[PDB]
This record gives sequence, structure tokens and C-alpha cells, in this order.
Amino acid sequence: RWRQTWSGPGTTKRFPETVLARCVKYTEIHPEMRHVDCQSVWDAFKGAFISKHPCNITEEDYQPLMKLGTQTVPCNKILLWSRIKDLAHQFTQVQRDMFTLEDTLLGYLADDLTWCGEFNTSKINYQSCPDWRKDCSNNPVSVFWKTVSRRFAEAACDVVHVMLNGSRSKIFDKNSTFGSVEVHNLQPEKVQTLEAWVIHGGREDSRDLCQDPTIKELESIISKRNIQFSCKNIYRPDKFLQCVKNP
Repeated sequence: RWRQTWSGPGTTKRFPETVLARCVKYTEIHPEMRHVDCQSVWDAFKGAFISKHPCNITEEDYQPLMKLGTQTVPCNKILLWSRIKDLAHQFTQVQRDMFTLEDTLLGYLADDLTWCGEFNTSKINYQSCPDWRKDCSNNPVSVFWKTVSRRFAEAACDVVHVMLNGSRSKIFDKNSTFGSVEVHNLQPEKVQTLEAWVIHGGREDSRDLCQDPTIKELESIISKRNIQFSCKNIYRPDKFLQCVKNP
């Protein structure tokens, strides 16, 4: 009876039923993951935020889920992406030997969902959840993503690719999961190169977007961490998939 109203949307209706179904479907499509017990999964997921104040979630709260969700992703086939969701995923849907975070079990379970609980209650708060900006950054959803993202990045090796959106005011935005957590967690010991793919999209007349001020900045950040940088313009997205789809 002490529920505060938050500024963000409440938990996605049917969140529990959705996570379970997604876990079931996932293990169905990935036989290599059949060893996973989806009820345990949901339990560990739920345990990270239920009965807890939605502004004091920590990485450790998700550790049990992280363990039950351990998954071996060929480290040299990782595709990071920033604000270009749809194309990043149409890509791994074709080039199935490449993987984005949302292609892993955990990423698949939480994709496009919102959730939060309430202190000293077993109820899922469907009324409202903390908005990271207006309420607090350490809410169930944000903490979850920065945690799984950081782990995904840390596991990368060799050549890591990042899909970026050329149509954006800031093709490379420091203020984004990519720029604030993934790029700073790629290991120099494992990763030698970070290759960006800037996707063109009508923003302007065709030109070299790999010379963009934000891209130069990305290269600065990356180079500083002793990792080589490479950038490639993907001028015709439609022609891109097509050539990946029918080589």
C-alpha cells in the first residue's frame, strides 16, 4: 500500500507468460540449449527484481539468471549494433553464424519488454515502472541490459563488428549502451579489431560517413584501449542483405 507511481510504462502485460513461452520457443529452436529448465530460468529472472525497490537493483540481483543462462557464442562472430535494431537482426537471421545480443537466450527473453516489482511485495507492478531519466537509473530493466551487454562484449574476440545508423544526428552516440558500456568492455587481449558498418538511409546526399565527427571519436575511444578500428560505408542496405542472402 506504499506503491509510488513512476514515470515510465508499467510491466508488459503477460510478462511472466511471455518470458516462459519465449524460453520454451528458444530452447526449441536451439537444441544446443535443451539442457535449460525454463521454470528455473523464470524463477531466477523473477528473483532479481520481485519484492525489491525498483530503484536499487544491482548486477548481482541478476547473477542467478546470468548463470542459468550461460551460453557459448562463437566469440569471433559477434555483431554489436546501435539504434539500427531491425537491420542488425535481419542480418543474423540470414547469416546465421553471426550473433547479436538478442540472439542469445537471455537477450531473446527480455527483448522489447518492460518489468519491475515492488518493495516487500510479490506483486509485479503493471501500473508503472521507473524511467531511467526521470526516476532512477538502477531499475530492473536498465540494470539487466547493462549487465548482459557488458558480459556479451567481454566475451567477444578477434574481429567484432558494430552496425551503426548513418541517418542519425549522432551516428555514434556516447550516450547509448554501445558507447557507454560495450565499447569500454571489449578486451584488448581477445579483440584486435572493432569494425563499424554505417548504414546509409536518406539522411542526406551520399558521402563518406566514416569521416563523420562521431565516428572519428569512436575510433579515438577504441584506439585508446589498444584495439584497431575499421569503418565501412554500407551505401545500399537493400543490396547489402541481398548479397548476404544469395552469395
